[PDB]
Amino acid sequence: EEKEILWNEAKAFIAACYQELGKAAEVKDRLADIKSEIDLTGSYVHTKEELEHGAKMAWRNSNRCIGRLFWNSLNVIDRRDVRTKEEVRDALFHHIETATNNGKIRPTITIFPPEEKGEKQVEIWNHQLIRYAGYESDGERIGDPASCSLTAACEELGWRGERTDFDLLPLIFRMKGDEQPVWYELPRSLVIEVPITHPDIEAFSDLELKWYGVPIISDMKLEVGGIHYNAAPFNGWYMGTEIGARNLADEKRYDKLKKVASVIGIAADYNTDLWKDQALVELNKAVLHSYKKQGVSIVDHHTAASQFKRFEEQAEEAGRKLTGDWTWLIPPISPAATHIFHRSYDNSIVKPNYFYQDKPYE
Amino acid sequence: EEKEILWNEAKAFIAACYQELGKAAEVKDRLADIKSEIDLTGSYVHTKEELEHGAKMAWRNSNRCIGRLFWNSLNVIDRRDVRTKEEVRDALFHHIETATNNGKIRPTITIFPPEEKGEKQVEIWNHQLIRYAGYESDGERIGDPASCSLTAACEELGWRGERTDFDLLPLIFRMKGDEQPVWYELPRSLVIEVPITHPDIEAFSDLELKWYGVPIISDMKLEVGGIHYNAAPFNGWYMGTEIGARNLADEKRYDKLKKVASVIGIAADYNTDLWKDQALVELNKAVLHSYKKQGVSIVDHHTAASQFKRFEEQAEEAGRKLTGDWTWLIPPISPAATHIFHRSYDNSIVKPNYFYQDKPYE
Ligand code: HEM
Ligand code: HEM
Ligand SMILES: Nc1cccc(CNCc2cccc(OCc3ccc4ccc(N)nc4c3)c2)n1
Ligand SMILES: Nc1cccc(CNCc2cccc(OCc3ccc4ccc(N)nc4c3)c2)n1
Ligand SMILES: [Cl-]
Ligand SMILES: [Cl-]
Repeated sequence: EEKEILWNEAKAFIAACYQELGKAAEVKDRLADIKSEIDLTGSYVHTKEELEHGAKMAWRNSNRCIGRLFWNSLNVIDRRDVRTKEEVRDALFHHIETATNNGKIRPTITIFPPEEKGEKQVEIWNHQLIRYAGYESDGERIGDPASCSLTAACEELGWRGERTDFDLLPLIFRMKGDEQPVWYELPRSLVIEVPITHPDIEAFSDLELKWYGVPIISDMKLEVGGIHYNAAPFNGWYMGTEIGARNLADEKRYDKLKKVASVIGIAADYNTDLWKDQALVELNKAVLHSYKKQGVSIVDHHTAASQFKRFEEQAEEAGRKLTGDWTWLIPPISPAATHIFHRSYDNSIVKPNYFYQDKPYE
Repeated sequence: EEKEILWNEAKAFIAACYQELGKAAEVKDRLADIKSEIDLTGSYVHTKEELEHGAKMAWRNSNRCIGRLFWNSLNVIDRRDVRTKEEVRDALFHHIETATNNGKIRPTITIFPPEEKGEKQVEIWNHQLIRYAGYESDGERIGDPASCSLTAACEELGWRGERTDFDLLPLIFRMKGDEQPVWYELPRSLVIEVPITHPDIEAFSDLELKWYGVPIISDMKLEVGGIHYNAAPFNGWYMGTEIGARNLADEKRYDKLKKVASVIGIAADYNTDLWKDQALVELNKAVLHSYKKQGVSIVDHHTAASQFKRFEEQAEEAGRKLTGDWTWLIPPISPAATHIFHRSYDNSIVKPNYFYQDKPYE
């Protein structure tokens, strides 16, 4: 009766999907062909139209995402035809290149073959396609601590990092039938990076900070109508606070706040001086300034929250129930200066959606 | 069987309360006297010891409170003996004076007679004993908009505000048997106020901002062992962000951020400049600096979060389950710079506790 889950989800997804596309008359013929298809083969195949709209629905349903205003303009690349490692690798390369778009990031998702009967066809190990290695031994911490386990796994497979603070991890993924993943160094010409400078404080460049242009989340499962697309990397553009308030500020990541305090010329001695708060603002100002100056898409949390308010209004005008996760939608800098903080949201889980899945490493 | 709720709550409260006080042998005799007392009279009376510890438990159980480390040092004033308006008024005056303590705020609660059989003995109308009036007519907004309905109610009763931005509301409460509340002007010698200056920026005084020293929450119901103390005003000291990030910053309160931006010499034109963020930090620095300089107790959100971490550790060392409301415990300035943001909390409701109750006005 594992088959029955799939028939139930397909009924719910096709009905809602064809309704939004003005194809409601076709739902009944398409469901019959679907019902025959699972009886015979155990699964069914989405049309390009269903797959595209389902990926957009999944984004629209992501309770934790503040950028959902633009769900309908998601650029869906259908790569369910890939069978080899070189095709996986080149499709990932292509995703980076087309999503990057010389700095004007296009929200893009590349969709690989789904799980057949729980068996993955392609298993991506990267958390993001572009992200820095992290090392910790002999008391020395180098790079991004969030990447330490993946970096250790990559170096079991013959890869070796330069041990800078910004080593690019290679693409790492495993094919069905293979016992071990393969890895491929990223072509540096494809990866845009942004040096972090400050608009007013020339000494900020002494910190030698940088970040990559495009966050491409590559380890979540896209679930559309009972079909599990475990390999479906997607990207938007950064909200500035993700870099300035978390990646570069967490003690547990790059932990730069105390160095930021020094170069902006304030003491880091007393809690009552709010030096962490002041450093966070100047760092976050630097990130936004630096991405703008290089021509790489980014959004500040105020503009992002205004956009999300329009998403809330678009939802009701459309008759669609709104779902959201208050604890993730508030930004980590001045959350009470956004409207999100002052209302409530139903955190109900609606499908299609993106979901966590177990890491193939530890 | 309304009586049965009360017997059940008394069993749970007395058992837990006598256990913590090392009086576990006495629980059984005390419960018998209690059980006789409700059968005969319909209710029971707490000892000073039970009332004191129950008020402390209620504070320890307040999921939304970050200052719970100090729950056991709460100063409990037992005023269940009051019968007249003058005694209510003088006990409220006394609370202000003793909680203020010339600026070294003592966390204090004054406990008035409880509800008898749903009938309140004293009904306090103030949200806080000390707070500013708010006016809005003919497009003009004056004072604190949060106080507009209460201020309108006070002026129906013969009170008239000066229409400054910082009119002190009078004490306003109703006695059992009376159709209308009485009101009493606060003696200004009892109310400490703090002018807001900035440690570095002399022009900040041009804003002419101030706040009162002691927040004394006066409209919550203390529930201890089935006894409902609807009139039980309490105070701690402010966390700085309550004044700097909410009272003075909300568009919906004093809405000062745009004026703060001007006097600290930054433009308020572009979201990407993070001018709201920068103004929030300087305003919050000014509040902490001003309270310190005057000698009025206050805590910054970093120190407060460190204290709450000790509360978490004290809880487990004591074998007590910890409850908390993540959405209220994170501070509204740099929440991700505190440990609270990076963990989860069980928001379960445990009694004794403090609860909302309907306003007697609208
Ligand atoms: C267009 C620009 C986008 C922006 C600015 C944006 C912004 C964000 C932010 C700030 C978060 C929270 C991260 C944090 O709190 O640290 C988030 C979460 C999320 N976003 Fe978006 N997003 C965008 C596009 C997308 C796209 C294209 C998708 C997928 C198609 C997506 C799906 C999600 C999901 C699934 C989460 C939650 C992941 C998790 O629970 O860990 N977003 N988004
Ligand atoms: C000693 C200093 C204290 C500090 C610094 C403190 C801090 C706070 C803060 C910051 C809040 C949240 C307000 C907001 O998010 O805007 C809060 C909520 C609360 N505190 Fe405390 N607190 C203190 C003492 C007390 C005392 C003495 C009591 C009662 C005996 C108490 C009971 C509560 C309750 C019941 C709430 C939640 C009220 C609601 O839901 O609206 N606190 N506290
Ligand atoms: N807020 C909050 C609130 C509470 C806790 C956290 C944890 N916080 C760090 C974190 C951990 C894991 C994932 C993550 O993010 C994922 C993600 C997915 C898609 C995105 C698309 C665009 C974009 N710009 N970012 C995205 C981030 C964050 N965070
Ligand atoms: N965080 C958060 C998170 C979400 C929403 C809010 C709403 N926010 C404003 C607000 C409204 C009502 C009450 C309130 O506070 C009550 C209170 C009670 C006791 C205190 C004791 C000491 C102290 N220093 N403050 C206290 C405040 C806030 N807030
Ligand atoms: Cl990231
Ligand atoms: Cl307040």
